[PDB]
This record gives sequence, structure tokens and C-alpha cells, in this order.
Amino acid sequence: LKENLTQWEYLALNSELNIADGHARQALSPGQQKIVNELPVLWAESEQRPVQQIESEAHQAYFTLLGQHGYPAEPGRVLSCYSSSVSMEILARSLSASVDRVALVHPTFDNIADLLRGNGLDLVPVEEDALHGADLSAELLSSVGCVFVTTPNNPTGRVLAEERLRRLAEQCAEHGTVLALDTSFRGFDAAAHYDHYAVLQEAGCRWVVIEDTGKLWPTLDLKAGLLVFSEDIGLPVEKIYSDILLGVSPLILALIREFSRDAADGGLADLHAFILHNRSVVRRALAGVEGVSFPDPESRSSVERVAFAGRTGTEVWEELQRHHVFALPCRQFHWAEPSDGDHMVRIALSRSTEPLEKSVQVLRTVLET
Amino acid sequence: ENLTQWEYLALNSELNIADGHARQALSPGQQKIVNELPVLWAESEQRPVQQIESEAHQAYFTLLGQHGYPAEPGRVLSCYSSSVSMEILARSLSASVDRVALVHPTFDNIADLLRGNGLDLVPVEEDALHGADLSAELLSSVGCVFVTTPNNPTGRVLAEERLRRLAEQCAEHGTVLALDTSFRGFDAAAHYDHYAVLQEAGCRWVVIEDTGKLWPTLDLKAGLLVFSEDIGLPVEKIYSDILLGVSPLILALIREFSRDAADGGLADLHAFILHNRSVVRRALAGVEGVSFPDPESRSSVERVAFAGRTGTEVWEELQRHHVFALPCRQFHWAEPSDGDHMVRIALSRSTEPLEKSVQVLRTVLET
Ligand SMILES: Cc1ncc(COP(=O)(O)O)c(/C=N/[C@@H](CCCNC(=N)N)C(=O)O)c1O
Repeated sequence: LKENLTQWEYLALNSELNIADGHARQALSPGQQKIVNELPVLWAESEQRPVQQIESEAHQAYFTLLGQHGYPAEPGRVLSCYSSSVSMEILARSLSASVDRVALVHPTFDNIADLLRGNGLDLVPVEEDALHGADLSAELLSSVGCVFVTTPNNPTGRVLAEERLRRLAEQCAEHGTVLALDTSFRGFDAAAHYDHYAVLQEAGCRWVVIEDTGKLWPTLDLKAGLLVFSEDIGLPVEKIYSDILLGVSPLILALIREFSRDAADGGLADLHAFILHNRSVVRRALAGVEGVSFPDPESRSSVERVAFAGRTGTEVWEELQRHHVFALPCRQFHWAEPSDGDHMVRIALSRSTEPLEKSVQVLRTVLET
Repeated sequence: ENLTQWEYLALNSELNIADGHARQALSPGQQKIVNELPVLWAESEQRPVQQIESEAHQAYFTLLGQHGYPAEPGRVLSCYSSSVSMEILARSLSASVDRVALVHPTFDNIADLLRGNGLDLVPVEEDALHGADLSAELLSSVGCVFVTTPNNPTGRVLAEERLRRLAEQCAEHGTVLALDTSFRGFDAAAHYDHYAVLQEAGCRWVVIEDTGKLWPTLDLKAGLLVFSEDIGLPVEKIYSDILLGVSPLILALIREFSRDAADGGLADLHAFILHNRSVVRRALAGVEGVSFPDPESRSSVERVAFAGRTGTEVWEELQRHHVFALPCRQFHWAEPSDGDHMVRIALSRSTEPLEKSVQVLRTVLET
């Protein structure tokens, strides 16, 4: 009855032991609370300055924070959207003007698949081993108009390394295909902080990148998706963007600027340390527990997959929910073959440690019948 | 090209009277809310979002007379904007509906979002929509009838008896009735209970409410997508493909601005818009060839008609004096020449830059 992962996440939104959706719900740091305390000042600034200047500063702060020095800073090359999913809707509807089929990494967050399919695009799954380990086949590239990679991936944390991004961008250029990247989880893993725009521009392929500020910091879902596109993209992303919105709030852009600056001043290292700590408490707690394993040993992402033998993720979810703990079954990340995820749940790590600890102790007991 | 692309040219300019968003100064009661934003933040971290959301919806719907709205969780879908609501609706229509009857003129992204999602449009002129039943031929040929009320740019309000009849006609033809009520807060004639009428007629229906145009909240807002239990369209599914929900801080802000409005802010807003409308009309009163096509509009946008000049020529001349209005062609999404001789002026502005802007227009029109 839960048609997608988001509908599983609705069930958790009002519980103290929500470890389902990937949004950041941990406490603000002291430096971040100082930003919140200055919100009336940021409001006045947002009333008094031209939005283009605030937007330019927010983009500069965020892209430079994460190593993306080559981003196109000319006004209009980075489209600020209400969310990365709104960017994805724009991209999907734009793709459907001239593309029939999209090669898409599998598993990935399911609304990428569902927005693409919903706009009439046929999807070809590319498993992670194929995507990272070998060139894509000429047969595949000639049959699709776009290759879409989430990196770091959700739910696996896998990062497309620079050499492979380069080869993929070269392949797309050679075939005329759009390379599209979703880099929502970029901030969590320094392996994703090499300059992606430099690679893409040097390869000369048609490209689109959707950045997202929404997953890094606990900003009560105040965020923007940033839809960045090559000059030759050849899709009507600018026109469809303008059908949907005039722009985002200057106050949100100012918040993104301030949170990015705090992150540059040591907040980002603290975040990495915090996620590492929370991953450690989860793995320590599901220690022995016969039948339990962690499919993504090297992930640095803010979500964590847990696998179990002889139990189903939906079953674990129901036993968990009877104790008011809400996680996420993994089936629907495997948008082309949901049974691939039948024996996994996903746990959200962007949480205060104490509620996370309590939820994982509950899972330890459950997983011990 | 669309109206939004004209609006981008004005966005960083002092004499922007183009887009309809609210850009006047906060009232003192509203500035008090902004001063307490750190408290609203703490509330949003601590309380379940469902409680804040229910309170925001209750405050906003009751403020505007919509007491029969479906208050069960999940019947009102909070979206980042009304245009996001409209994208969800357009996409949800496109599998089962080929043709939509749409009020003409209206704001052009309604037409562009519908067309962009594969729907063919059939214009319905305002005098026909309000003045008489729709024909059986039209209603049997369309899967949805879409009415903006109060309309943008005309301010025209669908009266209760005509809404009732339209909903009855849509029910008897199996047609979805969709309303965009984004400008509801401005005109008390739109504060009779629309949900009572829709539920009583028993057609399949969708209403898109919008908080964005009423208050100067730096574009912090929600579109509210409300639907009948039997709508038969994938609005809930496609909504969930796009978002988990809106920020609890924005919902708390809507609740507080709605409460301020219920305490007298809404009366003050109506008096403020009436004052700015009076400024425009007094300023242009005696100019040769100018008329006001919508004398009873209470909307926050104002149409100005002039003979012997195209709204495009007038826009061009204003732009040289750094004033940005809107040519009206593109609101007439089926027949753009219908709007060749009008421009639209935004009234949700501090009175001082509005007066400065209207003074340029007066002198441009007099010379
Ligand atoms: C009747 C009606 N229904 C919905 C909306 C969307 O409101 P939103 O912008 O989503 O908050 C509007 C917008 N009216 C403004 C701003 C247009 C901004 N451009 C795009 N949205 N593409 C205007 O008339 O200038 C409307 O009139």
C-alpha cells in the first residue's frame, strides 16, 4: 500500500524515533544556532538587497565549500529550485522533449526513477558494478539519450571516482548523450569533492548536475536544488524552470550562504565526525547479532543500509513500528528489481545520537526474535 | 517566452511593478512575527509537523471563510508553491484527460503547465463562464474545467450560484472541476465556503489554494492542493514523487500570518490594496485613451487599457525609464492579440515606489 519510499517516510514524520527519511534532524551546532538567532537580520538583508547578489553569494559559498571551483558563475547557469526533486521534475520533463530512454544507476533513490518514468522516459538500469568498473557499452550508449548517476549514491554511498566520471563524460561526448548527475550527498564524502565541473567541461559532453543543499544541515527543510547545465545542453530546462517558478526565497539563499560559511569554518569537518560517530554506534549495536551485515562498509553517507538473513525488510519494519521505531525497507530503491532489496532496511544517521541509539537498541532486540 | 520571463527582467530593479508577489513592507504585527523567527524555529524542531500543518491549514482556511475544507490529515497537500501544485495537477490529468476547458484570459503558466504536460486547451471567455451554463457540447468534450477565481488578471470572482451550477454540470458530465483560488484573500466575494458547494454538488474536484500572494514573506509560502475523495487522479502519488512536505517553519509562519490577518491584518490589507488601486486610477484618470477594464476588481494586480498604443510599446517605453510592468498579450493564452492594448500593474508594493512608477507611466502616456 506504500507506493514509494516517500510514503514509507510519511509514516515516520511525527514520531520521536524516526530513522526513516534522510533529512537532517540532529540538533543545531552552536555556530548554526547563531545563524538562526540572526534570522530577523537576514530577513531585513533579504528585503533590502537584490536577490541576484544574495543568490550569487550563496552559490559561491556552497560550490567552493565542496571543491566545485569550476562551476559556471554567470547568472542564469545555476537555476535555484525549491528542492532537488523540483529540479529533477524540470529535468525529466525537459528530457522527454527529445529523449526516449535513460540509463539510470540501480539502486538509487526511487523518486528519480519515478519522476523520469512519470514523464514518459524508458529506464535502463545500470548496476553499480557495471557503472564504476567498466566502460558503458556502445550498444547501451546508442540506445539512450541520457546517462543519470547519483553520486554519492543513495542508499549505498558509492562515489563515482574522478577517473570514471572522466571516462563516462568522454563516452557521452563521443555519442552525443546527456550525462546527468545528482550530487545531493556530495557534502558528506570528501571523495566527491574533486572538481566535477572541470571534468565535465574538459570532456565537452552535454551535462546537467543537480546539487542539493537540503541533506547536509538541519535547516527544517529550508533548502534549494541547484540545476546546473552545460551551455549546449539542448534541453528546454530554462523554459520549463520559468513555467514553474520565478526563483526561490532570498532568505533561504541567505541561509544557504551562512550555513555554507559556517561549514567552511570547521562545521563540515564536525559534520563528518558526527556522521562517523553515528555510523559507529549503529554498527557497534548490531555487532554480532547473528545474520546481520553491512552492505556498504566504506559509506560516508548520512544513511546506512543494514542487511539480514532469513528476514525481510518489511517484516523487520513492522516489528520495529510496534515499538514506535520507523526505518525504511529497501525494496523500492531497487526500482528495476525490488526483490534485490527484500532483506535490507535503511537507517537515517542525520539524527541526534541518543534517539538513534535507542532506535538501534530496539532493532538489536527485534533482530534477536 | 512567457510572462515569467518578462518578470525576470524586473526582479533586481527598484521600479518593479511586474510580478504579482507581495513586496510591500511588513506591518508592525508582521514584523513582530519575523522578530520571533528563532522561537518559531524552536517550535518547528520540537513539535510534530502534522500538528503545525493542521494549525496552519485551520488558520488559513477559516480566515477566508472555507470552513468545510477537508481537515483529515492528507486531504490538503502542502506544496512548495501553487505552481508546484499545478504541475502535480497537470501531470495527474495527462494520463486520462486530453482536453481542458480553461478560463480565458488567465495567468499564462496555468496554460503553459497544462500544455507542457500534453493537454489541449479550450478557452472559455469570462462572460460565458459567469453568465450562463456551459454547453453540453463543451462539457462532453473535455475532461476538466479549470477556473481561476478571483481571476488573474481581471479580478473577476465566480459567484456562489455559478460555482454551484458549474460543479453540478461537471458532476453530470463526469468532468473534473479544478479551481485556482490563489487570489482568494483579496476579495471578500470569494469568502463564501467553496468546499461546502463542491462537496454538495459531488463532482470530482481539485482546489489549489496559495498563501504566497497575500503577505510579504520573501516568497516563503505554500500551495495547498485539495482534492475530492473520488478525484480519480494520481495527485497523491505524484505529490509524493515530488516532496515529503514543506518546511515546518514555513507552515508556522503561515499560521502566524493568518492569525495576524484574522486579528485585523486582513482588513488592513484590503484597505492597503484599495489605496494603491486608487493611486493608480487617480494618477491615470484624465489621460486620453486610458480606461480601467475591471472597475470592481479587488485583486492585487490592475489592468490598464489604452487606445492607440500597444501594451508592448508602452512596456518598451517604461523600460527606458527603468519601470517594469507587464504586457497583457500572454494572459490571453488562446488569442494573444486580445491583450494587445493593455498592461498589468502590480499593487502589492510600497505606495512610494508604486506612485513613482505610475508617474512615469502617466507622463509616458501623455507625451
Ligand atoms: C492565479 C495564479 N495561480 C498560481 C500562480 C503561481 O504562483 P507562484 O509563482 O507559484 O507562487 C500565480 C502566479 N502569479 C504571479 C507570479 C508568477 C511567477 N511565475 C511562475 N510561477 N512561473 C504573477 O501574476 O505575476 C497565479 O497568478
